[PDB]
Amino acid sequence: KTIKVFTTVDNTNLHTQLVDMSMTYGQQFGPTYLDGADVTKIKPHVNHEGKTFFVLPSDDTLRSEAFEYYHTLDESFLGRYMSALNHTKKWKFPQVGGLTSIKWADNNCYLSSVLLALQQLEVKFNAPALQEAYYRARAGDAANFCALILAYSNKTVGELGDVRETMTHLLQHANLESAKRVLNVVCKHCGQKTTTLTGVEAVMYMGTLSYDNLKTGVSIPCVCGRDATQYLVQQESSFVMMSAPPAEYKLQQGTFLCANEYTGNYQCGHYTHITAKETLYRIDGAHLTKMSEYKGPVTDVFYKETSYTTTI
Ligand SMILES: C[C@H](c1cccc2ccccc12)N1CCC(C(=O)NCc2cccc(F)c2)CC1
Ligand SMILES: [Zn+2]
Repeated sequence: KTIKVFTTVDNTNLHTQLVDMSMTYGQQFGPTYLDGADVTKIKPHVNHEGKTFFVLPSDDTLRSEAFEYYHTLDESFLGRYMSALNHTKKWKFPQVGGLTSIKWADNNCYLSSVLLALQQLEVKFNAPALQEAYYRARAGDAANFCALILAYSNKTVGELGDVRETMTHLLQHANLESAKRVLNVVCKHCGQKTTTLTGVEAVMYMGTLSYDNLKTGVSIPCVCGRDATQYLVQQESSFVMMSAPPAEYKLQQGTFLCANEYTGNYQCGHYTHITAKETLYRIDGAHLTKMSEYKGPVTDVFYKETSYTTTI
C-alpha cells in the first residue's frame, strides 16, 4: 500500500515522502517522531496520510536545512532538543510582573532567570530556531525556547544549572557582531597595557557585580608582582552582564536593569530574579514579591548600555 507523508528537521521545509505499507519508520526514516512520540519503531497507519514527521538529518539536504535553522553541526542536538521538548511542553508559563516566567518544576529556576533577563535586554539571536522560539516565548509560548536553551547548553530537564554558564552558550548565538570592550591593565611598576575584547567577553565579565567598579578599577593578584588594576576605557553594547560568586550585595532602584540571586551552596540552591520597575520586583517562578531595596546573595547583575568612553 502507498501512503503520502511529510518529513522535516526545521518545521519550515516539509518534504513529501512515500512510506512503505509494511516496515516501520526507523528503517525508512531513521529516528522519527510525530508530536514528540518516538514512533521510530512504530508501524505506519493510514490516518497518518497527510501529516508531518520530525526526523534526523539523514541526507545532505536535511543536514543543510538543520544547520541553517539551528546553526549547529552537532548530530546529538536534535534528539536532545526533542527529549527536552517532551517535558518543557508540560511546563507553565505565567505572566509575572509583565514578563513571561516559568512555574517551578524540574529545577528550572535557572531557566526562568535566563528567560526573564533576556526579555529585558536589547538582544536578538542569529540562529532562526532561537529567534523564532524566543518571539513565541515573549508571548507566553516558551516551551520550545526552553527546550532549545537546554539543547544548546548541553543540559537535561531536571538538572540544576548555572545562569552565567547558560548565557555563555546562548550569547554565542546572539547579535554581538558589533560589540566591543576595551580594558586597561595598569600597574604601579610593571607597566601599562591595553586589551580589546569582542564577542561574548565584550558583554560578560566575571569577578564583580558592580559596573561602576569595572569603570573605576578592579583589583587582581598580579603576574609580575603586586597590584594590577583593570579598568574600562570603552564599551560599545546594548547591555553588560556582571557576575561573581554569590555574595551579599545591595540592589537599589535606578542603578541596574535586573539581577539574579542564588541562595544555597554550589551543589544545591535556588535562583530568583530581581527586576527594577516602579519598585523592585522579585520573581520566583510563578511568585512575585515587591520591595524598595534588596540585600542578599546576588550573583549576576545586568545594566543597560549604549556607548561608554572613559574619563581616565
Ligand atoms: C551561581 C552559582 C555559583 C557560581 C559561581 C561560583 C559559586 C561559588 C559558590 C556557590 C555558588 C556559586 N552556581 C549556580 C548553579 C549551580 C549548579 O548548577 N549546581 C548543580 C550541581 C549538581 C551537582 C554537583 C555540582 F557541583 C553542581 C552551580 C553554581
Ligand atoms: Zn603588572
